[PDB]
Amino acid sequence: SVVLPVAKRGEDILKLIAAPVSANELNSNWLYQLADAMHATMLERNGVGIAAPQVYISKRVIIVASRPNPRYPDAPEMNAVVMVNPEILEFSSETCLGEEGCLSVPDERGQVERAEMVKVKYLTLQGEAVETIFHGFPARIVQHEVDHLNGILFVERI
Amino acid sequence: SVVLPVAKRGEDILKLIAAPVSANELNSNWLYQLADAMHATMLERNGVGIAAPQVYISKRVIIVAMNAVVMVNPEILEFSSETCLGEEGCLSVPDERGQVERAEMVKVKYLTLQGEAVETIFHGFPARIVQHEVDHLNGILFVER
Ligand SMILES: O=C(O)C[C@@H](Cc1ccccc1)[C@H](O)SCc1ccccc1
Ligand SMILES: O=C(O)C[C@@H](Cc1ccccc1)[C@H](O)SCc1ccccc1
Ligand SMILES: [Zn+2]
Ligand SMILES: [Zn+2]
Repeated sequence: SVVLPVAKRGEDILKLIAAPVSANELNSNWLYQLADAMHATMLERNGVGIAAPQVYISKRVIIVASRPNPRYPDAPEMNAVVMVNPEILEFSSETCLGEEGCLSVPDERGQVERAEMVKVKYLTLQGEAVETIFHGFPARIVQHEVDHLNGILFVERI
Repeated sequence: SVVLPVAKRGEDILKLIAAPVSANELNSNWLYQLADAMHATMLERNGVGIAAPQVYISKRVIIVAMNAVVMVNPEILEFSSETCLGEEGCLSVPDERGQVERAEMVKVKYLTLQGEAVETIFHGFPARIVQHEVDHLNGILFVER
């Protein structure tokens, strides 16, 4: 497993709209190795999520994990979910502020208003369609990672 | 092997300075799979070279086709003051063709996929292709020449 270099705020890769993964990439050693290298990168930095743009890959691939911490002690321990072409279908009206950091903004942490719950549809690495509702810290991480795919850093939301 | 979608002129990705490949990535399954997908994409499009930004990867990896050479972190160290005009096309600017003045000889330092430093000189057509692909790593399309 490879740890990849991470783009920092100021780098233009972080401001693009990432390109969808095409059907012929699904269920490929190419997509498995990309997910594996993203996963190894997130763990090396003690992250709970990562988006492909952060490792200079302008593609719609994110990982969402969760672990309990100071700010959310009842946050689940959740192993990496790889989400290909994730789409948030619905944001809850209920909104709560929560502590965020970013691998691309290692200097700063902040309070961000996020939907308490999001309905998300995505493809597995195999190309299987999944629809899940995320709540709480994992909802926040999914919103943060989709923002990365859309060229948005959390500091722009404070 | 995977054929990757190709960025077209107008996409911001083609206008960045691609990031160097890190020592971590050298001799990795990740880097071989990247080179294979780039190679498959080039062949499927009938191309004679490709750069990683063209497949939405902002990394300094190019292929030049002679059997294809993959070059990681290439740098043009030496070139002829003597220029040649050759017809160019681009996978990222479909159905566009133009004469571009290039150095007729280039000496290129690069890493292999295994991560050993190597030097090669290209003349003529492969020299034009190297210069075109290094331009892609620096956010330049051939139309701007
Ligand atoms: O930059 C990233 O995408 C990784 C962030 C994800 C994140 C999103 C929302 C809320 C918190 C984190 C990294 O995990 S930052 C490190 C971190 C870890 C746990 C809690 C807070 C910050
Ligand atoms: O955009 C690319 O990098 C791929 C081009 C490379 C090229 C650079 C300089 C001169 C010619 C080609 C593709 O091979 S374009 C298709 C093509 C093939 C043979 C001759 C001309 C154009
Ligand atoms: Zn982030
Ligand atoms: Zn080109």
